[PDB]
Amino acid sequence: WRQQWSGPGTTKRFPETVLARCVKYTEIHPEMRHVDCQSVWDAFKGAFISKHPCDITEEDYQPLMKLGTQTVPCNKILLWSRIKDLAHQFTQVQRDMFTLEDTLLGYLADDLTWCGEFATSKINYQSCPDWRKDCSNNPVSVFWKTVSRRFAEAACDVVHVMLDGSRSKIFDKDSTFGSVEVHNLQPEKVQTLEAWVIHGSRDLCQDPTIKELESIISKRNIQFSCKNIYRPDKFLQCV
Ligand SMILES: Cc1cc(NCc2c(Cl)ccc(Cl)c2Cl)c2cc(F)cc(C(N)=O)c2n1
Ligand SMILES: *[C@H]1O[C@H](COP(=O)(O)O)[C@@H](O)[C@H]1O
Repeated sequence: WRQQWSGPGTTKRFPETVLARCVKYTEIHPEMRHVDCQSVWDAFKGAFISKHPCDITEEDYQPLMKLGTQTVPCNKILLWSRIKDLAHQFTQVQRDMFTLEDTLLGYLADDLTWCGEFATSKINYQSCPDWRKDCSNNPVSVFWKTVSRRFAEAACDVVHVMLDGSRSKIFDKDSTFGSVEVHNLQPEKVQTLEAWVIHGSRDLCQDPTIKELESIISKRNIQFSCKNIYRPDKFLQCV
């Protein structure tokens, strides 16, 4: 008998991949040059192997968190929601700005799936828990929750956030941003959350869910700002 989850399994070559990503990142970001990637992988693995893939906690990821400590300039943070492809394109241009995935820990896991199983050191390449159908506390979900929190707490000055203007929910309170990030911005260091709405011809800052974002933020004594981005590709140049 082998247990079958609703979600897709661990990505093939996942151990080999994460390790290789760590080696590459260290090579190209000179300040990380002396990070031990085998120790980093071992701490990643350590967080989820031999554990039921539904009893994962944030503490499990702390050994890895500590190894992948990176405090980027907090005034240079770019958050995003659902519209990740464009946000990375952006930081591949501006290049002083940072999304989570341009940090080591996020770079290591972006687009990847992993999970283990109780009591053995094996990795499940056949399936992993679905956040909806099976478990909210899986290894992937707990990973992003944990780093999303630390990332957003770090932030300062003006934090900019990208949102998708073709979605029915421009701001989703149940997304990683609406659920974890927004609530961890510190009023001490963050003055403004500036929202960018990307039109994938009318003013989408008026939107109800944007107005709802304005409420969450306003109640943290942080100022809110919203700008339409009519022609997206034109923004990429005019930066
Ligand atoms: C696969 C994945 C999942 C991410 N977060 C899931 C999620 C949602 Cl949608 C809502 C609430 C919570 Cl607490 C959680 Cl954990 C996720 C989040 C990111 F910020 C980034 C990625 C990514 N780059 O792959 C991500 N991926
Ligand atoms: C933290 O979470 C957002 C992306 O998650 P969504 O579920 O909101 O797309 C990203 O900006 C990270 O900084």
